Amino acid sequence: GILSSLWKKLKKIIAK
Repeated sequence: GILSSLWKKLKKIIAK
């Protein structure tokens, strides 16, 4: 669960 927020944070860098 909480890890998914961290994952979407690294995804945020990819997503411009």
